[PDB]
Amino acid sequence: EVNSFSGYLKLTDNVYIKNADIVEEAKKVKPTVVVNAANVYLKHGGGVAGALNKATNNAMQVESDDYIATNGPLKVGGSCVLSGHNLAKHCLHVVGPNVNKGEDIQLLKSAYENFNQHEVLLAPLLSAGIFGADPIHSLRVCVDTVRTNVYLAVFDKNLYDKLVSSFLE
Ligand SMILES: CNC(=O)c1cccc(-c2cc3c(N[C@H](c4ccc5c(c4)S(=O)(=O)CCC5)C(C)C)ncnc3[nH]2)c1
Repeated sequence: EVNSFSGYLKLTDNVYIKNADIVEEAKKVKPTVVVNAANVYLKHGGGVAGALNKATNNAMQVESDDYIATNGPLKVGGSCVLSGHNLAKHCLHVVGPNVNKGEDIQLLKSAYENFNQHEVLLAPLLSAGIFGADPIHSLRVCVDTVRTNVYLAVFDKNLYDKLVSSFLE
């Protein structure tokens, strides 16, 4: 079966959310697109990006280095489409701003706008965790910006509960 997402909670007509590890979701669903929470040189050194790359046994990193060699780095707020390897048909590498490193939070809207080029996506909550954005704010930007069908996997039950309670106020 195609894009067989299970156990999500529908927030809006096109945004769904689950307490889950995006890696485990990608292995089980094999979505058309999985979003990586990338940086501009596509160096998948830790967190979500490191986990997705490890699940490909480093194939994603080798492919990413080849892309950067030919094309140069991405911009903050930008994206590129590469192979999804064993995780998906395609991986959409999206660079959200890292506000812990001084990048402008306004670029989070630009980052989510990249999702609109794909009908269905499995994605993490952009710029959350160690990128330093307020995760409640990131969910609001996602809801207001994404118009295609997005399935958010958030790997922390405490944060999941806080996000759902915020959405339902
Ligand atoms: C097999 N699994 C692993 O090897 C593994 C190991 C180690 C980690 C994971 C893993 C983490 C994680 C996740 N974290 C969220 C999150 C969202 C966005 C960003 C980050 C973190 S960041 O990496 O800190 C910076 C980039 C933006 C947290 C809860 C807010 N959300 C979904 N799926 C996840 N998976 C799997």
